[PDB]
Amino acid sequence: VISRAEIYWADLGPPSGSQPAKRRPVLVIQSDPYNASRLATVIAAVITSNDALAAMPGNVDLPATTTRLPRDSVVNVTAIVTLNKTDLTDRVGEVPASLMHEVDRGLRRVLDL
Amino acid sequence: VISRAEIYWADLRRPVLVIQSDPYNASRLATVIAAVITSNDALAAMPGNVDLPATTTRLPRDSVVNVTAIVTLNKTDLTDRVGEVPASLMHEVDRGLRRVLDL
DNA sequence: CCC
Repeated sequence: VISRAEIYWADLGPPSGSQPAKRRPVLVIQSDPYNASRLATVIAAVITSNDALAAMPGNVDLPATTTRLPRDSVVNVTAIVTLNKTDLTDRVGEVPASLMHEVDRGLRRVLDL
Repeated sequence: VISRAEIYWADLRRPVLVIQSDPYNASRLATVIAAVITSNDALAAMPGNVDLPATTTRLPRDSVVNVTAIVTLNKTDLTDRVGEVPASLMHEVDRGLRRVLDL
C-alpha cells in the first residue's frame, strides 16, 4: 500500500547527465486514487541531502525530525520520476500535511498548474 | 529554447510533451519535466490521459498523453521538435496532471 | 521514430 506524501528509498536507474539516478529517497506525489488502482507505477519527487548547485524556487526543506530520514533533506520539485510500485519496498517515513502543502505549491509553480 | 506544450522526440525513442513551466525552461536549470506520449489506443481509456488525434498534432499516429508517465530529461537531449499541443488540449493535460498529482 |  503506497500513499501520497510517503518517503521511500528507490533505484532511479543509471546516470545520464542531470537526470535523476542512483539510489535515493523519493517523496510520493501521485494521488491516492491512482496509488490504489491497477496502475503499475507511482510518480515521486527526488529528495537529496541539500540542493547545493541545484537550488530551485519551490524546493522544500525537510527536517529529519519531521520525516524520520537520517538527515535534514530537500525535496527537489523539478526532479520528478515515475517508478514501479513493486519497487517501492523500502519505506522511510512521511511528510506532514503542513509541509506537503509547501511541496504542492512548489509543484504547481514548476508545472504551471 | 524549450517551451511548455512542445512535443519532442526523446531517448527514454518516444515523443514527450514538455509540461515544465517557461520560467524554469528559460533558466539555467539543466532539466525539463515531460509527459510521455504513446500511440497505444487502449491508454485513452485511463482517467486523466488525453487523446491526441493525429490531425491535431504533427505526430504520424493518433496518440495519447499519458499523464501518469512523467519523466525528467536533460534539456540538451530535446533537439528533435515536432510541434506543439494546441491550447485546448493542453488545458485537458493540465486537468489530468492536477488529478494525478492532487494539485 | 503503439502493437
